[PDB]
Parts: sequence; C-alpha cells; structure tokens
Amino acid sequence: PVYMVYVSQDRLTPSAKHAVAKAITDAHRGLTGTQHFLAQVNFQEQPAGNVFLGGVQQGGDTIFVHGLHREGRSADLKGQLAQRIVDDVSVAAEIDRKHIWVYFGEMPAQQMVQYGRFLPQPGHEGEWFDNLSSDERAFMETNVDV
Amino acid sequence: PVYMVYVSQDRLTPSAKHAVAKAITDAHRGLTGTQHFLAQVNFQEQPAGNVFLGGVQQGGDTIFVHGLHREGRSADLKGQLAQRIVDDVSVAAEIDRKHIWVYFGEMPAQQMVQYGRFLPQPGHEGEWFDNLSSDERAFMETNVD
Amino acid sequence: PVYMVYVSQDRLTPSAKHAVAKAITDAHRGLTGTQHFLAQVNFQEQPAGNVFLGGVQQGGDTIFVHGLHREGRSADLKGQLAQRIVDDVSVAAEIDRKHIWVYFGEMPAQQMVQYGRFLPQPGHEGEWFDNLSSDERAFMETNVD
Repeated sequence: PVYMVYVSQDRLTPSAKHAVAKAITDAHRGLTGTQHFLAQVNFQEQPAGNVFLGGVQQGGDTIFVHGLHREGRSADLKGQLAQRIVDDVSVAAEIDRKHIWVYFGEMPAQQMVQYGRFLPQPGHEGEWFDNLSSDERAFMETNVDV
Repeated sequence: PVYMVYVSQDRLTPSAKHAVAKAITDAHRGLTGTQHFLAQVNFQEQPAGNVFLGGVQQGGDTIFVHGLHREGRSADLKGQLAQRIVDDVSVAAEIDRKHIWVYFGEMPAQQMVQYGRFLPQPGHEGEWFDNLSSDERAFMETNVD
Repeated sequence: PVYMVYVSQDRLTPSAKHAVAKAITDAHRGLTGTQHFLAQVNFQEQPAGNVFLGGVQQGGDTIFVHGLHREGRSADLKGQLAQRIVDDVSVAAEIDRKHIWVYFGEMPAQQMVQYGRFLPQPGHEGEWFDNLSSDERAFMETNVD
C-alpha cells in the first residue's frame, strides 16, 4: 500500500513522524499479513491554515490519511484496519480521534507497481517475494523496522 | 468528502483560499445535502513550474481539484456537482474555467472515516449525526461558515 | 489523465522534471492515443525524510507516481503503460527502478473534467476535440512539447 498522510508543517517532529509511520505500517502488517517493507507512508506537509472544514480555516491539528490498497479484501477487514489506524495514529501523534480522517481506495493489483515490480494478489506476497531476484529481496529486507 | 485542491504557491491568498473552500463546500452541501461540516477542502501548494501539460511547463494559473466521495450518487448529480465546482471556483479564485481540472473518485462509505467515525450512506447524514455523542456533534458544529 | 508525481525536494532539477514529465506524457500518448495536451504531470515535492518504507525513513531517492485515468482500458494496456512509465522514468530521472512505485486509479469519464470540459470515452478524443470551440482547441494546442 501507499498511505498518503496529510498534516500541517511542524505538527510532527521527526520522531513523531517515525512513530506515526510505525503505527500505520504495523497496523497494515498485523491485519493483512503484507510484509512490512511493502507498506509506504508518505507524509505531505502544508502550512497550517490550508485545511478548511465546512469552510472554516483549521489550525495545525488535522490529519487526513488516504490509503491506497489492492482490491480484494473484505469490508470487515478494511473497517478494522481503518479503525486501528485511527486509534494508533491518535496515540502516536498525540491527537484526538475527532481530528483524524481516513479514506481507503482500491485498485487491481495488476495496475500497481512497488520497487519497480507489479504486485501480486492480496495474500500471495510470500510466493511473489520468493520469485524475486536475490538483489531485490535484499533491498526490500533493508526496509523493515521490527 | 475530501477535496484536494492543487495550486501553485501564492496563487491563492488566505482570503482566496477561504473563498474557494466556501464555494466548493456550498456546492457540495447544496447538491448532496451533506452538512457543511462534513466537507474538507485541503489545499496542496507547490512552487510554480511543477505542473506540466502536454510536456509544457506551466505558470501559476492552473488548478486541479481531486474530489474524494462516497459511492452511491448518480452520474447526473456528479456531473452537476463537478460543473458547479468549475463555475464557482472560477469566480472565487478569479481564474478562467479553461485552467480548471476536476476529477471525482468514489469509495464505499464503509471504508471512509471523518472525525474518527465511519460515514453513513449518502442520504443518511441526518440520522447519523443525530446518533453521534453530544461532544462529537458539538465539535463538528464548530466547523460551519 | 493526471499523473501526480511525489518526489523529494531538489531531487529533480527543472531539467529533470521536464524530462520526467515528457517521459510520462510520451508514454501515455503512445500507448493510449490520447493527445499530448490532455496529459497533466503534477510534481508534488516534500522534504527528504517524509517517506517511510516498512517504517524506515528514506532519503531523497523514492518516486511514487499516482496516475488518474478514465475507466475503459484493458488490464493488458494499463500494465504496458505502467511498465513503460517505470522504464522511462528510470532513465529520465537517472533513478534505479527499485525506487519507483506506480499506481493507476480509474474513474468514469463523466466525472472527469479537463480544461473546464467533461472528458469523452477513451478512444473518442478525436470527435470530442473537434466539437470544442475554436478558442478551446487553440488553448489546448499550445500545451504540446
């Protein structure tokens, strides 16, 4: 997946960004089984005041998570995963849950590429990972934090 | 909804951003019935020259609106809403309509969270809001303009 | 289409951004027949360190291309197009392919506006273009490299 995380500039320190990315990545690995290194978290910072709710200019405490996933998972599991992102980002970013918005979009795995390779169907990551070259396996394995 | 609005740095002042956000938000409530406070407008600014059309580097006068919606509305209504966003953003941002691009993407409401809660289906916002806790209703209600 | 290209600040020079935009645009036109001027490439730069893979902070060498397309093309063609984007962006940016991520999303053409006009079905860009006003055609036509 790619989790695009929209936040205000200076809301999250480097350590807070790491914790938020860990929270999201752990949630995705834990509920889907997808290897850690296949989850990207991409922080998009803008100056505070660029977010409007109901036309009302917001401060720096809003977070929007746009998660981009492969088609193929149940609505039940997507709901658990969105809820766990809400709960765990709330803790990691020290932000009240009413400030957190999370949308998931899905596409066929056949039109998604990570590390220059087309993704497999959900749940077939082991088989796919074993038919990768040694060098590609090694590169992906460096992108794992517990 | 979340409307991601991609503009060049400095093309919209704070006042023009408020006007553009108000235009989009009024359009969305007016045509869908969704309460004002459920519409987010999220400005993403980049330096002039980061947009290319046909390979041609652009100035600061381009706008791309990526609207993210719940599934469930008609093509007719989505067309009227995209057109009204073109018309009203043209006036609010003082930009010619030919500079405006608008794409709508839809997801099941069941995978869409706002204010920490899952959204209802597109016509059920009234009863959904009523059955939120009082502190949640109060917090959403602070976001009306 | 709109190709949203997420890169680190300063990783691409203006020249490299032009090259990357031309690589993507030329790929899209060559494989789909869609005119040059209908393809937008929109660079979104953020400071290095804002990208995490598996929880590991990255340097400035990651690129994520989010292409937004009309519904109607085959999985075969979308696959060829994504592969050609990986290949041609790798050359244009001098970035190894392992750093390149590419996702395509699709929406109905009826909820898709470019140059203030609703798009036609894929393959029908010819008729559609011919029925635009002459001023609208002239404006579009300037966006060819």
